Amino acid sequence: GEETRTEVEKKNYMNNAEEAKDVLLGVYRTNTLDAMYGYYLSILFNLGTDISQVEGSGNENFRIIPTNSFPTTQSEVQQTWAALYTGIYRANDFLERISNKIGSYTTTDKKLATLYIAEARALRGMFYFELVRRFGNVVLMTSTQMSNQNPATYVQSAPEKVYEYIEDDLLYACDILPYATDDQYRESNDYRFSKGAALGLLTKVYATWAGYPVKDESKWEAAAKTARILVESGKHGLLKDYEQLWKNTCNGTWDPTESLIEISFYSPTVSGNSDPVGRIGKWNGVKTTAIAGVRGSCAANVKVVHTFVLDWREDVSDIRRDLSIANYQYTDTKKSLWVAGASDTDESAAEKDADPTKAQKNKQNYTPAKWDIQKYVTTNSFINNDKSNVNWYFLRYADVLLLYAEALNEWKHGPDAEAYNAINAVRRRGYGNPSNTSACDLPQGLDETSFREAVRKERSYELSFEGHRRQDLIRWGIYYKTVQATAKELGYWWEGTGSPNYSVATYTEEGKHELFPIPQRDMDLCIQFNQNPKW
Ligand SMILES: [Cl-]
Ligand SMILES: [Cl-]
Ligand code: NA
Ligand code: NA
Repeated sequence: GEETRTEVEKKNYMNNAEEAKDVLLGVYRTNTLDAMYGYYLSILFNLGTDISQVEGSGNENFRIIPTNSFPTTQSEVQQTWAALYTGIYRANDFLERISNKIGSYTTTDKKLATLYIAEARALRGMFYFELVRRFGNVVLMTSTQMSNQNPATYVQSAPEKVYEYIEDDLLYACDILPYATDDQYRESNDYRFSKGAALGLLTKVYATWAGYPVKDESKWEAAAKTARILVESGKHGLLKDYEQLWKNTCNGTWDPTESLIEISFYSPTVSGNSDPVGRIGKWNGVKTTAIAGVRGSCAANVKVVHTFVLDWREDVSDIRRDLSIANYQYTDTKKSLWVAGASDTDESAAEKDADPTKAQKNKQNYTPAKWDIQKYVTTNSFINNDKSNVNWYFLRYADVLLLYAEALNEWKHGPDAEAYNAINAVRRRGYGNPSNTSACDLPQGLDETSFREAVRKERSYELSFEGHRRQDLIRWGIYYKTVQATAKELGYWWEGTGSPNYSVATYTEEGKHELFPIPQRDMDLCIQFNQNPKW
């Protein structure tokens, strides 16, 4: 990216908004990296909760991170740290440069330039948010010049100061960006920041800031006030059909209604060194065999915790359950249930699948169904066993509605009408928009504690496998408690000899695994750094 261009090359570019746009798109491109949303930040670093875990019984090979059994030297961790800082460098570079060029732009281009400034600042806020929530104690690298300083000069900032920096960035994007559907300045804003995404992300930032580890409880009110602006704008909503979200994201269909922050992956080929393709629907897909000349395989290493399945099966009419979880795989010839053994007929396999005491071993192999390529992709493209053109939802309006409900309840110490309306909008859509909502709605009469429990659960039903559960458990201060409780619950369910698979419980340590370590390579280069607790 721009980090490899010289001082002279950079001073000769960005002479108008079209040139500036090209550099801005390079900031966005950071997101498609394997170490960003192509794999690590989307899938790999979000496993090991009450809803999902990595495949297998142990911690070998790719299972080391999802089982929390990795050292400070783990390569993937260093790669994400480096990629975030690269994103930040690109954002900083763009901002520094456009500040010096905007004065020369035409009236039309100055307007676009402010939007682009807002987009870069929103991206920078997003990158710092990931850094601060995942690593805890990070460096505010505020200029490209700082990136070239001797690393003995680097110091970690208080998380409160990193949050304030993110907040300033997102507040500017909220002020400057139009809503996606109101925008008559940009020719296209597909998969780019607009006001709804800025407000939505700022809501999530404030909610997290209010939770663990910073615990600035004043931010619940800020989260709620921010979400209110977005909710009351009437500019965004929920797609009528939950399934449409998956159809859309698997087919490169941008719809700004619900999708606020979505990473687009697309290449006609995968024979280059920097093709913007990811692992979505592959590593976290439905298990699928390769068929020569027809289909690439999907490894489908993200497995669903069966106790989550059991809880969700009680709410029969919730249509999201079957749209979210695959109890099947694709063989060379058919869609087949995971529980189907060699002797099973369709009827016997169906009976085993429904009974919690049957075929328990194979039930552990269920996967998400949200990124079922065989089911959703309508077009032919490259055949590859590892990569795809499937997109990644980082932030949907439903998440923001649930955050609004959560934050209102936290701030007001109890749910109000707005909190109920926000959560019930999500429940109604999740039940297929029933004529009578008395069955799907959360009942009146809940108090602070019970509404809190309801909203925390709804997040699993609404957003399962989309990368939020672990960070939610962490900001709620219950990550270790939940891993431990999940281990017990699987043990109660399991009726066979031995134990059910839940390797993450063997290694997850309270006071350690709520953060990733500061990468050892960086510890070794920055003499003023302190490693995170218990790392
Ligand atoms: Cl543009
Ligand atoms: Cl998740
Ligand atoms: Na795509
Ligand atoms: Na048991």
